[PDB]
This record gives sequence, C-alpha cells and structure tokens, in this order.
Amino acid sequence: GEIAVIVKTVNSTFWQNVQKGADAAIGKQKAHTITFQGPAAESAIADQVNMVENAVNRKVDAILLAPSDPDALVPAVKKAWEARIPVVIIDSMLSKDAEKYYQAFLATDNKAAGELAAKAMIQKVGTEGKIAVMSYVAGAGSEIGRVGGFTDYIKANSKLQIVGPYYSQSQMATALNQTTDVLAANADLKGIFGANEPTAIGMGRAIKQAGKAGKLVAIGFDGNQDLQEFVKDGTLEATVVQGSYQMGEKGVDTLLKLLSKEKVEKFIDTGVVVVTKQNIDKPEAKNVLY
Ligand SMILES: C[C@H]1O[C@@H](O)[C@H](O)[C@@H](O)[C@H]1O
Ligand SMILES: [Ca+2]
Ligand SMILES: [Ca+2]
Ligand SMILES: [Cl-]
Ligand SMILES: [Cl-]
Ligand SMILES: [Cl-]
Repeated sequence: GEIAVIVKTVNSTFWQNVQKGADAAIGKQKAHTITFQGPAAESAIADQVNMVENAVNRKVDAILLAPSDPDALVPAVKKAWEARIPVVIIDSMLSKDAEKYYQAFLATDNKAAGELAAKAMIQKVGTEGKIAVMSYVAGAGSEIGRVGGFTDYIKANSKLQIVGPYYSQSQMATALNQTTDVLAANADLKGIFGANEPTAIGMGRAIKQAGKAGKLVAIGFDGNQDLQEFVKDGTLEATVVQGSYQMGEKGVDTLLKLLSKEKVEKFIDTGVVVVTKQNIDKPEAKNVLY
C-alpha cells in the first residue's frame, strides 16, 4: 500500500517541510503508507528518473512527484500512467506533452510569484540601474515561470539592466561563490534576486561576507530559519514564501482521493506570501514559514 513521494533532493529544509505535510496527511488514515525519497542533488536528473521507474516497476499504489526536469521525467510518468498508477505533480511543472499522464498539479503560480518579487525589487530600487538574477537549475519546472515572470516584469516595467542569470544548481555553496563574484564584478549593483531556498541563502551569506548587507536590495524565495533571519537583520528586503507544507499535505490527500476513484481539482494553486519586516510575524506569514 505504498504511496511513493519523490522529490528533487532530500537534503533540503524546503523538501523536509513538504515531507512534514505529507506525513500529516498520511497519518490520518490506515490503508496506505508513504515513502519519501530524492536524489542527492536537484541537478541529478537521471537519478530521479531511475527512482520513478523503480517505483513503477515495484507497483506502488501512487506517486507524488516533484520532477527535477519538465521533459526528462515525462517517459517515466507515462510508464506510471500505462501501469494505472495515479500520479500527482507538485512544485515544478511537467511539459505539456505529459498532460494526459497525471491527474493533478499543486504548485505556486510561479509566473505570478516572480512578478511579485520583481515589483518588490522595483519599489525599493527604482527603475534605473543594474540588478543580478541568481537562479538554480535552468529550465527546471518552477524555475521557468518564476525567473521568466521576474525577468519579463523587470523588462516591461523598468529600464533595469539584468546581470546573469547565474545557475547555482540549487547548491548553497555555489550560490555563495556566484554571488561573491557578481558583487565583485559589479560595484554599482543596485539589487539582487535569489530564486530559491539554497540560492537565496548562499546569496545572503555572500552579501554579508562582502560587507554589503543593506547596501543593495536583495530579494529571495522561501522561508526557512536562515531566510527568516536575513529578513529580520535587513540583509534581505523580502522573501517570497510558498505553500510547501500544503503541497505535501494536499498532495497526499489528492492521491488518497484518486485511490478512492473520486474527482479532484486538476490545478491547485498552493499560494504565496511576500514576507518582509512589515509582516513576518503575522499569521499569514507564520502559516508558511518553517
Ligand atoms: C529547493 C526548492 O526551492 C523551491 O523554491 C523550489 O520551488 C523547488 O523547485 C526547489 O528548487
Ligand atoms: Ca523596459
Ligand atoms: Ca569566485
Ligand atoms: Cl543527470
Ligand atoms: Cl508554475
Ligand atoms: Cl520540472
């Protein structure tokens, strides 16, 4: 009675909060259990494909998948569908090609979330000057909309010059180095966007280490303890926080509905909160912080 939860990496406070939500949902019923697995890094795409294939081959009851690539994971998800195994996608989209093969998609509206981050950037930076974009895995499902939404909004609503994008591969240490390097290369940098949890943490640490905290406008994504501290201490002006717990909890609950041959909502927006010093202790923020 296995429900296989497969995420981009287990080495992550973000994915551990998704696990928390999944654990909560599963613990309210007896018939199914979950496994929680992911490769060693978000860039390990082939390893994730192997995990999904293996789940199909051992005939799990259902799969909750945060695909590390929107295209590379399609063949394995098609195999799940051919095996009559319900699949729900969380966090990061699959290609349009795959639409027939899974039954729900729960995620941030990433284009909208990138736009909120860009608007926050402009309101603090203005509309002239240079900003840097620190991204994670190029073309990963959540990344396309998030960074594209950000970038397109900056272009349409300012004459800010974008430096980058740079790609951290979701490695904190890589983001730290890339940020250190962008700062050293661009003395006139007015702002900097870190598009996911590890990238934003490395970014914040780089800014602090460079002696530049508060001397340019930094905006992040996600809401773990490090990022909360960076908002509170003024290193980051804002961080855009997702419904990570909800993706796990409602992800599992959606699969449980499908396993009972019930109707589900195919596209579920798990919401966002832009967290700043002005709202960090409000209930709406506390509900998504972790
Ligand atoms: C580490 C984690 O960061 C979240 O921001 C992304 O939504 C998710 O796809 C993953 O990259
Ligand atoms: Ca313009
Ligand atoms: Ca360097
Ligand atoms: Cl790979
Ligand atoms: Cl999206
Ligand atoms: Cl993806």
